[PDB]
Amino acid sequence: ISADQVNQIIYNLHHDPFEILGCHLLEEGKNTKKWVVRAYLPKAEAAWVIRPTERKEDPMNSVHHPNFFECIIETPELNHYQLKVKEGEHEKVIYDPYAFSSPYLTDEDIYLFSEGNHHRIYEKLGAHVGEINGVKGVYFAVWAPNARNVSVIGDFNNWDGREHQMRKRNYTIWELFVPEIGSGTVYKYEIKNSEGHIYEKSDPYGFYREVRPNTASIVVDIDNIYQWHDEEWLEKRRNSDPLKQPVSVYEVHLGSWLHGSSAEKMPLLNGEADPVIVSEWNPGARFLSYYELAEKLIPYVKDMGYTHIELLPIAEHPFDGSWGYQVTGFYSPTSRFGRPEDFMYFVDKCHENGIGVILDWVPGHFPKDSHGLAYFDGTHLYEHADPRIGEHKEWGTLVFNYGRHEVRNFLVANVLFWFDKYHVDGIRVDAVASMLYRNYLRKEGEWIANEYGGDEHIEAVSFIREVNTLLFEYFPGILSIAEESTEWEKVSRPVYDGGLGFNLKWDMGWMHDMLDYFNIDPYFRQYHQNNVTFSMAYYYNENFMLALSHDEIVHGKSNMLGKMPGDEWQKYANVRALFTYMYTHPGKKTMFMSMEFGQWSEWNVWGDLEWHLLQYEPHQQLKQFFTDLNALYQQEPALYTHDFEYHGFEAIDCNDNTHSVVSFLRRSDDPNDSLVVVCNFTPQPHSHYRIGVPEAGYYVELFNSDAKQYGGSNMGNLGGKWADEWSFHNKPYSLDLCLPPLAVLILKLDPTKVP
Ligand SMILES: [Mg+2]
Ligand SMILES: [Mg+2]
Repeated sequence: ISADQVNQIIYNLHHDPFEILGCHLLEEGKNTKKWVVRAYLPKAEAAWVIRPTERKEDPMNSVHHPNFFECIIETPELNHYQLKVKEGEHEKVIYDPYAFSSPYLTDEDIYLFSEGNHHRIYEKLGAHVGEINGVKGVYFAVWAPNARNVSVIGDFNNWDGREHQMRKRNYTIWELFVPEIGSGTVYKYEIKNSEGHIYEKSDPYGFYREVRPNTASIVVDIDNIYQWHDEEWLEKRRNSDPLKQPVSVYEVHLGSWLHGSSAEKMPLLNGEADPVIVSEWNPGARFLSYYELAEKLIPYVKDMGYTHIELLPIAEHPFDGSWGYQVTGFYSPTSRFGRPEDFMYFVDKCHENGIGVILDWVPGHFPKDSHGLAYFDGTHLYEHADPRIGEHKEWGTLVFNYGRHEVRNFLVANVLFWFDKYHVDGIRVDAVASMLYRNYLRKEGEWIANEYGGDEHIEAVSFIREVNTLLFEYFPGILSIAEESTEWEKVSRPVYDGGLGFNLKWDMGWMHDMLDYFNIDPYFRQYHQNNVTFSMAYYYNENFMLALSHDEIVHGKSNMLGKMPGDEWQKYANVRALFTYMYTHPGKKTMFMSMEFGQWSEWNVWGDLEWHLLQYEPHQQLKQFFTDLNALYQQEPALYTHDFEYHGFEAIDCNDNTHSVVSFLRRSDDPNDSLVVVCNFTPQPHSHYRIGVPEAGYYVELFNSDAKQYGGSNMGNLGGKWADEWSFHNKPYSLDLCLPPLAVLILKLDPTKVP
C-alpha cells in the first residue's frame, strides 16, 4: 500500500475503507496464497495478527503512519484470525472489524458452512441490520435445504409472507433482504415442506425472542446496543492460567434467586418493560431483569467473596420447569429477564467487580417443541433420523446429529458466540455421558454399536474435542467444565493426549462420599472413614471441581441442613465442617444459592429463595462463615496454587476412624504459606490431640469453624499453639491441640514470632 491511500483512511477521505482494511488476497502460489491484513488502530503502538486455530501469531508493521498497520501472511486460506492491539501498557484481542464487506452470504461463507467450519456463521445466518443496493434494512437467512418454500412473516407484513418469499441459495440456504425495517422487528419463518405442509418456526440463529410462551424472534442490532468496559478483565484472563487461581463459584438459577412484584414494570437499562409473571399460580410475583440482577446479585456475590457466578442455562427456553436444560433458542439470552443489552450489562458489571461468569451450556439435546429445531425443514435436519441415536426416549427429547456438518457448525459456533458477543468466562456442560455413549439409557436391542463394535458415540466425541480445541485457541484463559458420570477417561485433559479437552471435571464421587458421609449419625462415621480419605491414585487423573450443586437439594434430598443428623446446633456445625473441609480439600469449589445462609427447604424453581431467614442470627452467622471462608480462600495461596500437583497436598493422619479425625497439609510456592488442616467430624471435643507438623515454630489458629461468630461453641487454641519437639505421624515436630466439636481448624506457621 501507498501513503496517499493511507492518508485517505487516516483523515476520512476514503470512499470505501473495506477496499483497503481487512484481509485481501495479494497472489496465488502453487500450494498456498499470500494475503495482507490491514488495520487502522488509532492510539495503538503495536499489533499482531493471531491465527488461533493454526497456533500462530504474526506481528503487524506500521506503514506510512504510526497507527496504520499491515501484515503479510502466507497460507492457503485465511478464514480465522484475530487482531491483538497494544495501546500503552494494555492489550486487547478482537475480531477484525473490517472482516465482512457485505451483509449477505458469499460463496466463501456457504462453502465454509458446508464443511462445518464457519466459526462466525452467526454473522450471516439469522437476522442482521445492514445495507444492500444502497438501502438500510434487514437481511435474513436460514438453513433449510429440503424445504419447498420459505417466507418471512412478521409485524411488518401482518404475518402474510406472500410478498416476502425468500430465495434459495446453493440448494441449501434461504435468504431475503427487507428494506426499511430494523431492530425490534418481530418475525418468524413460514415454511412449506416437501409434502406441502405449511408451519411456522422461530429463527434458530435468532438473537432475541418474545417472552414465553410466545415464540416470535426479534431482530437485534447486536453490535450497536451496548458499550463494554471490561478490557482490563479480558486481558488479565487471557494472560493467566485459571487452574492456578482461586475459583469459588456461586451457582445461581436466575429465575428463582429473587422475585419482585408484578404490580410494577420491569426496569431495564435506560428503559422498562412489562412484568414477566413467574406463574399463573403466583401472579403477584415477577422475575427480575438482567439489569436488576446486576444491581442486586452482583454486590451480593462480591460481599460473599465468590470469584465466579455460574448460571443455569440462560439460552431461550420455553418451560420454566426445565430449569433451562431444554433449549429452543440457542442464540438468545432468555427474554424472561429483559434484553440482550441488559445481560451484556450484567456481564460487564461482573467484570467490573472482579467476578467471572460461567454458563451452563446445553449441546446434548433439544426438545420437540414445534417452534424450535425439530424436524426443521420437513426432515430430520438438526436431529439424527434414526431414533436409536437421535432421541433420548426417556427424556422425551431429540439428540443433535453431531456428524452432520451444518449441525456441528450450529453448535460450535454457538459456544464461541457466547464468548464473542457476551464476553463470558466459561462454560459447564451437564450430563456429558449423554453425548458420549451410543447406548445411553437404551435397553438391549434398542441401540447399535459404532463402526468398530464399541459403545462410544464417535461423532459426539469428535464434536466435543472440536468445541474445546477451538474455545481455548480463541479464548485461552477460560473455564470449560464437564460433569461426566461414568468414569470416562481424560475428561479434563488435552485433546492431543487423547482427552476431551475440558480443564475441569465435577467430582461426583467426592460429592456422593461427602453427602453419604455427613448424613450418617456421628457415632457411625467410624465405619465410613474411607469417604473422608483422600485417594491420590483417583484424584490426580483429572482437574477436579468440587461441586455441591442444585441437583443435590431438590426431589426429596433436602437442603444442606436437613441432610444433617443431630439437633439444630449440630446440623449447622455439620454444614460448617463439611464446607470448611471442602474449601481445604484440593480442587476448585462450586456451591448453589441458598446453601450459604442455611435455607431449610429444598430449592423450588417456581418461587424465590427464603430471604426472610436472614432476619435471624443462625442464618446470619452461617452467612458470615461463608463470607470469611471465601476471603480466606482468596488470601491463602496453599488453598489454590497447587490443587493439581502432588506438592499441594500431603496426608498427615487418616486412621483415627474411631474418632473420625482427619488431618492434612496444603502447600504452595513459598514453604511459609503451608497450612495445617485438622478436622473433627464428631461432637466429641478433644483437649489434647497431637498432630505432626513439618517445622518447629508458632502455628496461628488461622481459621476455626467452631468460632462463636459462626454459631459455634468457641472452643479452640486461643490464638495458636507452639510446636513441641516431639516426633509424631512420621514428622519431626508436633502440636498438642484442642479440637472443637464438629469442626475444622486451619493453622499456619508464623515464622516471625517472639519465642
Ligand atoms: Mg398467510
Ligand atoms: Mg419468596
